[PDB]
Amino acid sequence: RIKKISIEGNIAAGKSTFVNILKQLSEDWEVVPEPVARWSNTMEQKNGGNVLQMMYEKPERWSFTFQTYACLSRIRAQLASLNGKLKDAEKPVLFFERSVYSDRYIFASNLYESESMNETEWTIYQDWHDWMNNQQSLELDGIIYLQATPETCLHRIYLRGRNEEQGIPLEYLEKLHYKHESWLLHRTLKTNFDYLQEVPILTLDVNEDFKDKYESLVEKVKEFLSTL
Amino acid sequence: RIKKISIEGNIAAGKSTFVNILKQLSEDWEVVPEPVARWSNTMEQKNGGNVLQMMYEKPERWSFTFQTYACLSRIRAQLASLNGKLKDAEKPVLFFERSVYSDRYIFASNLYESESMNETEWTIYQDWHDWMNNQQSLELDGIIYLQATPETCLHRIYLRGRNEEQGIPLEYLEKLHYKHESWLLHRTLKTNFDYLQEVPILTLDVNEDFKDKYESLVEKVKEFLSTL
Ligand SMILES: CCCN(c1nc(-c2nc(N)cc(N)n2)cs1)c1cc(-c2ccc(S(=O)(=O)N3CCN(C)CC3)c(OC)c2)ccc1C
Ligand SMILES: CCCN(c1nc(-c2nc(N)cc(N)n2)cs1)c1cc(-c2ccc(S(=O)(=O)N3CCN(C)CC3)c(OC)c2)ccc1C
Ligand SMILES: O=c1ccn([C@@H]2O[C@H](COP(=O)(O)OP(=O)(O)O)[C@@H](O)[C@H]2O)c(=O)[nH]1
Ligand SMILES: O=c1ccn([C@@H]2O[C@H](COP(=O)(O)OP(=O)(O)O)[C@@H](O)[C@H]2O)c(=O)[nH]1
Ligand code: NA
Ligand code: NA
Repeated sequence: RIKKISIEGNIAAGKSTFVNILKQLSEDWEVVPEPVARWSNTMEQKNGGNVLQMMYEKPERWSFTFQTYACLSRIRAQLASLNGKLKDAEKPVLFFERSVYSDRYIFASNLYESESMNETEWTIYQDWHDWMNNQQSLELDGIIYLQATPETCLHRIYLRGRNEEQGIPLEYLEKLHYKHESWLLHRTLKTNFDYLQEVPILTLDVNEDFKDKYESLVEKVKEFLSTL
Repeated sequence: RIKKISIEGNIAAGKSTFVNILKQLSEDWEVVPEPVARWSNTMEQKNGGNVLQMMYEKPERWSFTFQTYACLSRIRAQLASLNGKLKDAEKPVLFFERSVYSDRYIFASNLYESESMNETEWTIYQDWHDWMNNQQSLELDGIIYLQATPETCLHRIYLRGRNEEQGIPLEYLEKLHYKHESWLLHRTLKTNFDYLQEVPILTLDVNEDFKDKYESLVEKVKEFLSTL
């Protein structure tokens, strides 16, 4: 039975970096990169790049369209890996770059909060999400929270160098940080997914650069996985 | 095994009228009214009435949002009936008021054609539709096409008396009529659903009022059903 682990964290915390480290360390370990992340570098990539660029121009027009396609794209990619990969593995683990929960409780929620979605768009989105999900095989065995300060993440957006992201303000990162702390550290965040309240969470501090020095982080991952 | 039959036809052809006749004639016969039709008279009804009113104001803003929610609402309602009803029936038949195919090939397609959706919205919508569907138990055993002239349908919009519909122009009805003829009479319409090319279709002329005189129509339904 494939273990499903979500890697969660703020923008430019180092999730893609970490996930690309993990995938190389075991034949039993596979990754589902986040669709939105792939659109930031096929018909979905063409759709995704258009909707991302339009979002940057007019978030209040495109937020509902972007969020629905981002989440659909994620479910399709996660289900494809779950059904396609790790069939011969001894201790199969599939690492998701973020989850359907971060789609809704971090990003979509923040866009609603910024009035980039109106109430009808936000209620349709949650109804769609509740339905699109409660049809199942994507429920998580655990979450790994890559915890970085907003300033770390701001600095890492500058390091990564995507033109469209250089205007992202610290205040946005602080807002998303607060949301991640409520959800994954304090577990104050109420979701519509009862099992998430009890899902094990491994929090890793990634303020220190780990690209050349990640063995301690991986050791904590291997320990966490053995507990599941 | 429940037989799934779609009732298809132009606006105000008499589908709701016909379906409400059928449901009363047999304990083995159930109906799934069309969500949009219910929104034209719960959280989905609240969402639906808002998005319908916004569509009437600004179709080029709301077409993608409306079409996705209308189709999701339809799938949810059709799956609920399929899983809930006709469990003790001898010859169970579930009559759908329209289908996921009319959502996409009649309405959404026409909104794309009117530039009420841009290419990205239309390509996201078709991707979503292709995916949302190709996950199955809703495939049709047959279609009943209630064929009325545009003028019949225009006259019936006036009879029904919904304020927001009284401005619907004949040209709109002619466009949707042409689409229904291509799909269900000529079968010139190419879809992404191979089985539809071979699905049996019963075409009923409903230009003559049938509310008090429908026995001949029902006889044709019972004959058609016996062939499936
Ligand atoms: C790198 C971030 C990309 N980005 C986004 N991504 C996601 C996302 N969603 C997923 N489901 C997954 C996933 N991976 N990502 C959602 S939105 C994005 C963000 C903004 C944006 C930034 C900041 C502010 S604000 O709060 O600072 N703002 C206050 C108001 N005033 C007037 C303007 C300033 C914002 O406000 C509306 C929008 C604009 C576009 C884009 C693509
Ligand atoms: C009773 C019809 C309600 N109606 C609609 N319903 C559906 C629908 N979708 C389902 N998946 C299921 C389902 N049951 N129904 C889709 S849209 C609807 C239609 C219009 C509308 C009417 C006509 C024209 S036009 O082509 O005449 N037009 C040319 C351009 N110029 C400038 C203006 C005139 C139109 O154009 C953009 C839009 C506006 C709102 C609404 C809710
Ligand atoms: O320990 C790290 C982690 C990340 N980065 C850089 O920080 C940026 C953001 O990382 P990533 O793209 O993995 O962030 P994500 O958005 O996927 O969390 C990239 O330029 C990385 O190369 C780094 O230099 N050291
Ligand atoms: O044989 C008929 C069929 C329909 N109608 C009227 O035509 C309108 C449209 O019918 P319905 O709402 O069933 O149309 P749909 O939009 O469901 O095809 C309603 O006012 C019906 O009462 C009628 O008078 N006689
Ligand atoms: Na691997
Ligand atoms: Na009945």
